[PDB]
Amino acid sequence: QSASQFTDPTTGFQFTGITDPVHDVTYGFVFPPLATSGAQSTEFIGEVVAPIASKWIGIALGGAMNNDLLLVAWANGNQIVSSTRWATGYVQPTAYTGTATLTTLPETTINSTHWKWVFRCQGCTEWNNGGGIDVTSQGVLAWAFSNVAVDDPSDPQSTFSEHTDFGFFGIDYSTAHSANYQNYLN
Amino acid sequence: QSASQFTDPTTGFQFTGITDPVHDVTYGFVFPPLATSGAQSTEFIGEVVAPIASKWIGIALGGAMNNDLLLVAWANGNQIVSSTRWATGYVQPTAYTGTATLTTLPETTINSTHWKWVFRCQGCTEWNNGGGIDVTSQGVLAWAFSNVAVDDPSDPQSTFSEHTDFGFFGIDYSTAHSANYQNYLN
Ligand code: HEM
Ligand code: HEM
Ligand SMILES: *[C@@H]1O[C@H](CO)[C@@H](O[C@@H]2O[C@H](CO)[C@@H](O[C@@H]3O[C@H](CO)[C@@H](O)[C@H](O)[C@@H]3O)[C@H](O)[C@H]2NC(C)=O)[C@H](O)[C@H]1NC(C)=O
Ligand SMILES: *[C@@H]1O[C@H](CO)[C@@H](O[C@@H]2O[C@H](CO)[C@@H](O[C@@H]3O[C@H](CO)[C@@H](O)[C@H](O)[C@@H]3O)[C@H](O)[C@H]2NC(C)=O)[C@H](O)[C@H]1NC(C)=O
Repeated sequence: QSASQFTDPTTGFQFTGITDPVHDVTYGFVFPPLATSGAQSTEFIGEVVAPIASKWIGIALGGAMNNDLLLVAWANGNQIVSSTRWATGYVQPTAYTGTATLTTLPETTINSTHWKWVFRCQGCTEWNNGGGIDVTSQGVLAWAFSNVAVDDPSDPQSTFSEHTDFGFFGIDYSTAHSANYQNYLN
Repeated sequence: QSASQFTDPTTGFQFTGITDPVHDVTYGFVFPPLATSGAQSTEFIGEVVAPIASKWIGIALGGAMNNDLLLVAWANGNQIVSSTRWATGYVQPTAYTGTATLTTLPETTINSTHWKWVFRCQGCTEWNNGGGIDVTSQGVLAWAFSNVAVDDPSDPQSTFSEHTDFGFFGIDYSTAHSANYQNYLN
């Protein structure tokens, strides 16, 4: 599948991403302005907009399950629980051992039909194995879905069962940068 | 997703299609030679190679659930049960009333781990609603998956529940024809 640009109707944030029509989960990404005289930033802002039957969602930032930074999140009541994780094989991803900061932004909403996680991901484009994403080029992102609750929803490091679906989408990161990035943070 | 050309390693048939990595079902299509002179053929050969946990599979020949010819099939023991269907709104597709003949070809194989349905679809590029597929152009195909058994597996017109997954792929019909099509038939 292929990402495209879209606007959050509540916030007006402008993202690049997709809506999976099966689970009707929206995934959106936006990056700071491209630098020419300095190295690129290592942070980005993203969103997951998920129907409440979505019990956990994961994002694979390198487009595959293994050896890339993963983001995992779920609703637990009126709060999002989230974590940065990693998998070396096809088994339970565990806490990421590098430096990465996931911040839930206040635009994050939970209501009766959907949870909407809006986050800041710092240190998420370069990983502690030397891998990462190139925000000036084209890449692939992937997502994981489950409709089964995590084993212990109040724990960010909870274990859980294999996703019931997963998918991919191509993204041209060179088009996903925004001059309004700073304002989104504010 | 995008289709590519591949060869069936047992039969040697050359198909254009994809493998869905979630349910590990392969969808392949091959068309008779394009005509330079006159109307195109209205038939094609296809295959579904599915793990036996796949309880029913559907193919949407127009790339959508509604207003296009649908093919539905499942394993019932050591036989494939299949039918042509049509959907009026997002409800249980019913028997197609147009001109289309679905034939199970002798290459069809069912074993302990997979069912491989190889079929001939005559009259399937033009539908009795006046719609159809343009075999000289680029189009979209879709598939539907369930891991739950149909309500009556011995009935080709069995009712069944909503698919648990569905997906799409782009296909360049202009490169999906084969000079060996007639040999596939004999
Ligand atoms: C206990 C939890 C997990 C288990 C046991 C697991 C298991 C697996 C297995 C067996 C596959 C191969 C499926 C196929 O190709 O047929 C797979 C693929 C995949 N998994 Fe997971 N997974 C889990 C958690 C996660 C999480 C949390 C994410 C994302 C944050 C994820 C993302 C992926 C992706 C995107 C793929 C497809 C691409 C690939 O083959 O690398 N998985 N997983
Ligand atoms: C009793 C059986 C069925 C029911 C109740 C049903 C229901 C639905 C529903 C509600 C959707 C919309 C999903 C969404 O976008 O979230 C849909 C989508 C779709 N269905 Fe079905 N379906 C059934 C059988 C089939 C069959 C047999 C096929 C193919 C042979 C099929 C192909 C598709 C496809 C391709 C889509 C996505 C594209 C589009 O929205 O038309 N469905 N179905
Ligand atoms: C619970 O959260 C969800 C997700 O944010 C809310 O649904 C979203 O609500 C917005 C605002 O109405 C929808 O945007 C609107 O879209 C329509 C259709 O094009 C357009 O006519 C409006 O002008 C506006 O742009 C958005 O589509 C919708 N998203 C989803 C996934 O449902 C929902 O409203 C929240 N529930 C409550 C009770 O507040
Ligand atoms: C039941 O039928 C399925 C589908 O035909 C069998 O799986 C298929 O087995 C063939 C081998 O005859 C595989 O082709 C081989 O692939 C390997 C690796 O790519 C290659 O080295 C060989 O030269 C040959 O091309 C094919 O990949 C495989 N397809 C799938 C979807 O698994 C299955 O083995 C049969 N089961 C039993 C118990 O007979």
